[PDB]
Amino acid sequence: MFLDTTPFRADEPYDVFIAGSGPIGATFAKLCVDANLRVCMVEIGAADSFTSKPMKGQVPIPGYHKKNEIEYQKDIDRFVNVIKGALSTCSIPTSNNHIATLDPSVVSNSLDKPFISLGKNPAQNPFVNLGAEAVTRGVGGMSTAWTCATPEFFAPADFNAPHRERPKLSTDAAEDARIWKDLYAQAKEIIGTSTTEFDHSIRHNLVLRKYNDIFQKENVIREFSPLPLACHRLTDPDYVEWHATDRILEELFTDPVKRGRFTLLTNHRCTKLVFKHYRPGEENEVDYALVEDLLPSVKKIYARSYVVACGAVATAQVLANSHIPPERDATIPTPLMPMLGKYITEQPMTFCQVVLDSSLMEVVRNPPWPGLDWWKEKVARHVEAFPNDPIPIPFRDPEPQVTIKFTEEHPWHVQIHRDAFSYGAVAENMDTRVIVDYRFFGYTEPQEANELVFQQHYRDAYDMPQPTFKFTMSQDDRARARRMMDDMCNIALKIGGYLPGSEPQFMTPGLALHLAGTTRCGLDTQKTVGNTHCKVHNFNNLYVGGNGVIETGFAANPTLTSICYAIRASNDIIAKFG
Amino acid sequence: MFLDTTPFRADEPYDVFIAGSGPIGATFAKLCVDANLRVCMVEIGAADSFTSKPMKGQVPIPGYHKKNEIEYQKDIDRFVNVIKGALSTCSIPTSNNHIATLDPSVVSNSLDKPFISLGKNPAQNPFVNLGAEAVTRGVGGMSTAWTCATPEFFAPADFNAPHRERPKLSTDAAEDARIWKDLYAQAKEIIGTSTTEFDHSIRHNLVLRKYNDIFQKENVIREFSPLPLACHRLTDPDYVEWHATDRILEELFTDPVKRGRFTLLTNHRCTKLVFKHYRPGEENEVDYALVEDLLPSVKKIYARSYVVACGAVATAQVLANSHIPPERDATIPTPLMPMLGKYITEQPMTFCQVVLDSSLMEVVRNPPWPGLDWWKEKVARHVEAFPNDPIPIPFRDPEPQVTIKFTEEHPWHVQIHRDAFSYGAVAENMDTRVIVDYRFFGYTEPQEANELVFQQHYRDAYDMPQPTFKFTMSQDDRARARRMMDDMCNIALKIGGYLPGSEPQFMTPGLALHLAGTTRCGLDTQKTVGNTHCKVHNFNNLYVGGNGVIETGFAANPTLTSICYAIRASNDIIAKFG
Amino acid sequence: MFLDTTPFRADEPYDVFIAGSGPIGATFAKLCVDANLRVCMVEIGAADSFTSKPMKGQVPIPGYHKKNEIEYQKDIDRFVNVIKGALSTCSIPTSNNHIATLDPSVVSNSLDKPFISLGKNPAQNPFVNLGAEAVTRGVGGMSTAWTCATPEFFAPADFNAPHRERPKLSTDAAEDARIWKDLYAQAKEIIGTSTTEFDHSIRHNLVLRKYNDIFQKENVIREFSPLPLACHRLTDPDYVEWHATDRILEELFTDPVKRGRFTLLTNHRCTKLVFKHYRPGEENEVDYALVEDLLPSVKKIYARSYVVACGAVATAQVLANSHIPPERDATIPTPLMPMLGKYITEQPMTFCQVVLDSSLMEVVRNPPWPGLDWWKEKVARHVEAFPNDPIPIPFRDPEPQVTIKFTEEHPWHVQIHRDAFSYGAVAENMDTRVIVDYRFFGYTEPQEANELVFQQHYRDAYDMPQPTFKFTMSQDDRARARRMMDDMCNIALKIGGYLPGSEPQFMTPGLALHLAGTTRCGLDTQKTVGNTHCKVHNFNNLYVGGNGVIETGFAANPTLTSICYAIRASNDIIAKFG
Ligand SMILES: Cc1cc2nc3c(=O)[nH]c(=O)nc-3n(C[C@H](O)[C@H](O)[C@H](O)COP(=O)(O)OP(=O)(O)OC[C@H]3O[C@@H](n4cnc5c(N)ncnc54)[C@H](O)[C@@H]3O)c2cc1C
Ligand SMILES: Cc1cc2nc3c(=O)[nH]c(=O)nc-3n(C[C@H](O)[C@H](O)[C@H](O)COP(=O)(O)OP(=O)(O)OC[C@H]3O[C@@H](n4cnc5c(N)ncnc54)[C@H](O)[C@@H]3O)c2cc1C
Ligand SMILES: Cc1cc2nc3c(=O)[nH]c(=O)nc-3n(C[C@H](O)[C@H](O)[C@H](O)COP(=O)(O)OP(=O)(O)OC[C@H]3O[C@@H](n4cnc5c(N)ncnc54)[C@H](O)[C@@H]3O)c2cc1C
Ligand SMILES: OC[C@H]1O[C@@H](O)[C@H](O)[C@@H](F)[C@@H]1O
Ligand SMILES: OC[C@H]1O[C@@H](O)[C@H](O)[C@@H](F)[C@@H]1O
Ligand SMILES: OC[C@H]1O[C@@H](O)[C@H](O)[C@@H](F)[C@@H]1O
Repeated sequence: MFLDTTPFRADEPYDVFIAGSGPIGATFAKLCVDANLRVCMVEIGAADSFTSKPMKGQVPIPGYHKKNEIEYQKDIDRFVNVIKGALSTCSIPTSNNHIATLDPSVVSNSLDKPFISLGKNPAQNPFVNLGAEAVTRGVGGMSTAWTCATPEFFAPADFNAPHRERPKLSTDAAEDARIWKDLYAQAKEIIGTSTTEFDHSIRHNLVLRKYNDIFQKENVIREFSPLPLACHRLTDPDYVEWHATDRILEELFTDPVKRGRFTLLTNHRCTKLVFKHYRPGEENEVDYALVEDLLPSVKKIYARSYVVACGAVATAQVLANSHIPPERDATIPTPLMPMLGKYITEQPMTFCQVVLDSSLMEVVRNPPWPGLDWWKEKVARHVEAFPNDPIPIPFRDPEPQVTIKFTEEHPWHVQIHRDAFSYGAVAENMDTRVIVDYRFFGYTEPQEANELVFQQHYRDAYDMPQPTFKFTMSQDDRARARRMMDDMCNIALKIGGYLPGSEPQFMTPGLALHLAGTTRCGLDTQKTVGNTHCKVHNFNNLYVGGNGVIETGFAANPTLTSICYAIRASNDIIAKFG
Repeated sequence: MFLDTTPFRADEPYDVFIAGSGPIGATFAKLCVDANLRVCMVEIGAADSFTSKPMKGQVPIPGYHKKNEIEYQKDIDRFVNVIKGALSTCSIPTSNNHIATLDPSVVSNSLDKPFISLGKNPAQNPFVNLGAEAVTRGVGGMSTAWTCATPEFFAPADFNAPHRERPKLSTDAAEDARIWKDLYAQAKEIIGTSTTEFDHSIRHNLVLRKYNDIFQKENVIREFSPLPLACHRLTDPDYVEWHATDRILEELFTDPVKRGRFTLLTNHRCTKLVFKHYRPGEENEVDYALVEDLLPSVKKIYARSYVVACGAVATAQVLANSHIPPERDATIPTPLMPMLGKYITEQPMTFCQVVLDSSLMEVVRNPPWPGLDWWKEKVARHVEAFPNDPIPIPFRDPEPQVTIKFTEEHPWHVQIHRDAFSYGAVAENMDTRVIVDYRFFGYTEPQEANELVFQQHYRDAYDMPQPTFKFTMSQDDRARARRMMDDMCNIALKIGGYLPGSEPQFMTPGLALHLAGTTRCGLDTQKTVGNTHCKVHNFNNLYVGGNGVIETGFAANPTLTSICYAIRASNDIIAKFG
Repeated sequence: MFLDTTPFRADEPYDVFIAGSGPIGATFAKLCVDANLRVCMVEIGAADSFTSKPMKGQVPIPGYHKKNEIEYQKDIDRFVNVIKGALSTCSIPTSNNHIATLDPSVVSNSLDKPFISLGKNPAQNPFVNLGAEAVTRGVGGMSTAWTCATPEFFAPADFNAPHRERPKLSTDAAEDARIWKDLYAQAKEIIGTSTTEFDHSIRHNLVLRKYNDIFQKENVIREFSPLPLACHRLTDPDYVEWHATDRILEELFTDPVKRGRFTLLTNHRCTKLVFKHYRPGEENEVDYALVEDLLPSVKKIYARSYVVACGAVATAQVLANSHIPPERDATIPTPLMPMLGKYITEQPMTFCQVVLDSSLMEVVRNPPWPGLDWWKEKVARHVEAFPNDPIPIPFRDPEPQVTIKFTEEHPWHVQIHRDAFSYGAVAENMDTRVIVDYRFFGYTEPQEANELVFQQHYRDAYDMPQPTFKFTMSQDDRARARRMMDDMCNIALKIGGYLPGSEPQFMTPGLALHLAGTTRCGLDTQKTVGNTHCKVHNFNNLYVGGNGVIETGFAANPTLTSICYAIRASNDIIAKFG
């Protein structure tokens, strides 16, 4: 499927070239096209997911949320399959395990002759990996499948605190605050953030109000709030529209004026960028982008500015690949961008599910909180239709969406909800109405030694250099992780008992996919890849984008914040190339 | 194995008949033959476990602990098989499940013609079952494989606090107190309790010392103590001799005079007790013991007194079956014993394994507690010998054997140890030195409705009336169990992190095998089956023994306390028929 | 467990010393004590199971088959727990697998600092292993759990046909047959082979006759027979008594003349045989035998003749360990016995279980063969007692015990039975009355390269050199294995459909425990260790016992044949040491 956007023309240079049709990549697209810039966007995957909008006879819009389709609203459990089908794992270490019970006549690996597994990475030490780190390919990137939770990152009162989630945009605290407030407001409106979309679910209120009551009668008080979600409940309240790249790009299809300033080539790989020259430590510039059409031909695409917004892993993979101008575990040296792939950070996650205390069904039948006439009605109604239901919760009552915002007191991010990305077999003997998920995300200190590198002699499925992780938690990273488990166990048991198979546990490293710091951006030029406008040092026309630009160790979901950097970088591009 | 001993003569009535050769029944055999009484005992199982002592020229002694064979002293992880191989589940409920992948030509169950499978129990409602409750059949009862923990029960300083572990034997606090002091001291000499057999284990001291340090300095203090065990470390400290029936029955085999007053019938089913009459409300006598030889032939056995020490399940069985002189799901009425099998109790259990924090390995290499030369010495030798090993604990170092004494403020029993009865897959990759178990056993309130009954028309593999359980906890039982769960999680996470697979979980009801109150003995005549000497109401020559005489809701392990009731009962016997 | 038998003299030269109290070891002790020789037996394990046989007043006999207890007869399923608890794996290879969901704070293996685990053998190539090869320690050895099948090994009509199961004991055709004939008859009596103990099973007759019927109609005909079992049905037909060491040793406990020439040292390790000298290829002799009492210490033990009957592993172990008189993957060289642990052979095994055809319950309700009125009556009584039962077969009916004897045109051993040793989760949804096990066993050719060797630097749990396997079957063994699997599928599907979970598969190499050839004996002196009398080359008081003696590639269960060898051997100790 091939979008009939503006057709590529050669040697009439674009204003902005953009790699990646993720929500971040889309943000550059919307804002630059808003500024009457002419934009060419490439995307390695396909246009896989559509919605329609009237022109200003209807216009397909790609990058829609696959969870939006009605079969996934009627049957949420089925959706984990789309996710598993979307995700491609970055680094799978090789192995040579012996199958003892093979028919002795069949082909078999030996000690000195293991199989040669295509795609698996011979350089990956399995002990320093992010084994569950993975990527999605397609218009909209990971946004056609995401959870849609968009908190702000935490800013401590002391601007010089030992730790912060929200990175510094300036050395002036009054000014730092100022920009972030503006960036945050805008990103929220871009992506469709709301905290009221579940204010009429019985489960959501049950879990939220009770936790608040419980934790005011405590030594340490904890504050429970609605997880900020990028979504809006639809006029039929059985349904929700989850937001994705579609609402960002919307007007680039829907507005004939803007539609002419925007090109999107799907199934196109940005292989690398070619520079004016290849000398470290002195001013430089992107000459063109090596784009390859993957449909079963090679293009040099010119533009006045360039954005790599291919997700945290791939963005670095392009800039790494670009170091090759046109023993066996050797990596590609990136001296043109020394800080590339250093200080990488990824969140430990703990997980469990509980079954609500039967005590709380009483609550459901007779809630002590006021202005709950809707709840009492839905309940009273349900028990009409189903006199013999153990659970008085209405059949299609939405899941809880509760969070606890980070504090330096409890330096981790908590989600109390139901996620579409189940981690095991659906518990078939327990009703879904009484299951609650807990996911606690920790943060990790940025250190130089923690690296994402790229192999010279190893290529992934798309002919790009193989990513290799070298990640080891720090000692205070581990103390915090432990405190986080404890916190989860305590908190969850306040309202339920662990649902068997979903007991307290750490998930495989990288599972959260909040990998950050791969092309990191901030005020310290020496240790970053880019400045606070996400411009790459020594390159006038080259910008990065995505979670890889985040220079801090943070616990919350990164997208909203990466959109802030997209706004900021887009404005620098606009102010330089208008 | 027909034990070479004083062969059965049916022309000299015995002083004592005992059914059951457990540790509780053998407590009778030992005390009674000590007092020149002449004793006949039948065991329905076989004599399979032996050690050999010199006569007071080597006499084989039965009821020796299976864990004492060197094979198991050197490979403890193998002993779980012995345990599983000796456990015989009591009530397996019927099922008729569709197997959709049968070759369609093979014998199959259908909806209306379900399989009839020998042994399972059509009366059991699975939701009130004690699914894991089971029995061992053989000389020693369960003692040939038990884990050997022998704590005392808790008595609140208030002799009238609303709940107590230790049952009352008098209404005077001081007399009651004094009786128990005496009973416990003998029992521990009979069973060979000792809290010092692990005092030179690194793993044991690490857990104990660090746990106490942590909680000496915490908001709510908790004291950790050596778990009292019925065993002793031999003089090659790698070996422990676990104690069982053999140490109790010992004299009766080795003293040529005690030889002659003791008859032991193995593979003999005490089918029932015949009375002189079967009217309820008035006095009565055990006429004789109806007893069968099960290997290739029925034997009335007359004696002056009769003791049923047949475990908590089989003891109620024999009595129930004795209500028969010599709607499909109707039970056997017990009018001669009005409260039999009523008021039963079992303990809720939670469980998890952790791996020790790696910072504690630093502690092992360099312990913060003064004057622990022997610890530094063992550690030094190992690091000398296995310089490479990431664990500084020596190879054959003993497990931890730590407890927390029940308190009314924390109404459950903990064990922080390593148990031979492992609960699932034996961890392939994790080193066993750094693994620690947690078991928390709660208590349940004795309630009338909580029953144990027997079927008229359903017979187990030994032709005895089929047990059926009708057990439901109470709301307060439940509330405590949640707190017990919360508490196991908080405690374990202080020194280690959950081993995947052994995360916080409740076990199947009855796995403790601490079933109790099937033949309850106490002061209130109208609610008990026996008195404080464990003579059945209205039968002057009939005594009960084992965990089922215990009338309280308790959380600690029961064997030691039951031995206390055995002694008290053996005195009441002797001071009658002596 | 020290036995009552004849004292230990450190002055007297015993006539014969024996290592190992398995069936082979017990056979030497019988035939030799019979011929008036004083014999010392040392066993490394304890005395686990006993029975009582009156003296020529009950005497305990060690070596009782553990399945004879009424427990494992009223519930055969439970017995695999005993088998698993008994087996100790010979060679377990090391590994360093990454646990990816460990709490990050806990102790962990790493890439270059893995766990050091007691009992893993670092020299083992997992690809050339017999990973299921295991030993059993105790009096009776493996005979206290064995399946008791005792077929004869195949002798082909030609005497120089390329392959035979049965080893050559002469170059004279007529004489070979004669010796084996009387050896077999003698052996059959010692252990007690009977092909008639299942002649009144409904299940056994159904399978036997139907298969024979069906296969009389087929293109290549195959003959089915009762599997020859070392057992006898007890006078009660529900119970069966499996034979074991106890019936080889009975005389030596039940005759004072006998008992007075038999010393039994359980828990005693025969560490090595010390020799006169150590010159390779020159007549030698044992001097003494080194023995360790493993109880809470060395012991020199003196006799004229010495028998090693420790298994096929532990036997060849013992001899190699003797090569040490009184890089680090290096192994103990055996220059005195060049062929020790070479030409080793083990049997591939295929397995499956079927559920019987529903069409066969009609054959059961109405069987078409002459003289089956006993069958009809049982079916009538069952159907009368159990109306609603789809299974006309009665509740206690013995399992099948059917074989097809090895032939040259189908060169594998086949068993169509029910084995106590289950291979995975017992299915709880299918009735065991219609389940049938299939175990085919192939044979591997002896090649010199196929080795069992012993580590100079790694010990097992009993301080003996770690055993190490170097085994790879040849292009012929593989091809035969293929036809064997095919033959099994074809044959099994004639009467039922594969039970789910128990579909056709190969089992882990070694699982059959018919390892042989470690100490091979024959008429080529160079390619053997001992001769046809089991007398080790160049040693005049040195004999070997067990499956290790068998020099050929065989597919049948080997104990009977080895028992033959233990007779031919036991005679040659008597005609030399008369
Ligand atoms: C199941 C799931 C749930 C999630 N839930 C949340 C959440 O609740 N909150 C949150 O903040 N985040 C969440 N995330 C993560 C979130 O989606 C990412 O932070 C976000 O998608 C990043 O946007 P991006 O455009 O920078 O990168 P991406 O979304 O990865 O998009 C990059 C695009 O570039 C394309 N590309 C890659 N390489 C090339 C190349 N060489 N040439 C051309 N194109 C290329 C890829 O195909 C992809 O389409 C979730 C992710 C997943 C998978
Ligand atoms: C693995 C395991 C670990 C344990 N660990 C502990 C622990 O650490 N601490 C603790 O306090 N408890 C523990 N227990 C429980 C403990 O073993 C029992 O409480 C104890 O053995 C009770 O002894 P008893 O004589 O009352 O009953 P039993 O030991 O069960 O003895 C009953 C005997 O009676 C025989 N019998 C039954 N019916 C008949 C019949 N009608 N005719 C003839 N004979 C009959 C049976 O064969 C059996 O031999 C453990 C149990 C197990 C299984
Ligand atoms: C579950 C099972 C089922 C089987 N079924 C069959 C079957 O149906 N048919 C068949 O033919 N075979 C069967 N076998 C194999 C059969 O058990 C053996 O072939 C048989 O026991 C051979 O006995 P052995 O005495 O030669 O060796 P073992 O029985 O292994 O006995 C050797 C003894 O030597 C002792 N020993 C070893 N080292 C030392 C040491 N140095 N010091 C002192 N003592 C030592 C060991 O403790 C052992 O007890 C089965 C085996 C198993 C495990
Ligand atoms: O794996 C699920 C988790 O993945 C993360 O990427 C999301 O940000 C969370 F919201 C989500 O719960
Ligand atoms: O399941 C094991 C448990 O069994 C129980 O019977 C014992 O009392 C516990 F101590 C033991 O840990
Ligand atoms: O594994 C079970 C098998 O063990 C083998 O050692 C026996 O010889 C077979 F008969 C038996 O079926």
